[PDB]
Amino acid sequence: MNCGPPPTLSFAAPMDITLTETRFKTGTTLKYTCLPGYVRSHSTQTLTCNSDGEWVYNTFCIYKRCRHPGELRNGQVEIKTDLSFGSQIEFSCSEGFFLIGSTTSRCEVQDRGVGWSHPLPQCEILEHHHHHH
Repeated sequence: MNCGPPPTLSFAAPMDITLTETRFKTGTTLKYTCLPGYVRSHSTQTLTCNSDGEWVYNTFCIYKRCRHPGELRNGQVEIKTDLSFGSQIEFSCSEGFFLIGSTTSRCEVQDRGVGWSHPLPQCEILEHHHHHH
């Protein structure tokens, strides 16, 4: 008695287990990894044949990024992690300006859909200038 060929997990992806097999019986256990974008949810990552007719398991890794704060006028938001919950993103005010507001920005989550705390800061010109006599 097998659980049937392992389905497709949109909330993960194969990591090993030579797919040269067809059955795995109960008690068996796969690997599976979590694509780039999942956050606070790490607690497991295995598919075991249960006594239901398929593979049971937890929702390890949960995809929930934060909407891009947008373009930093007179600046360059330090983005890279696609804004995955549980991250900090700095900023950078161009030459004739400096950073003010919060050089850091943490990715938070509220209810269900992630909830930014603060976006772009404030880029204001310095107190020194030589473009005019």
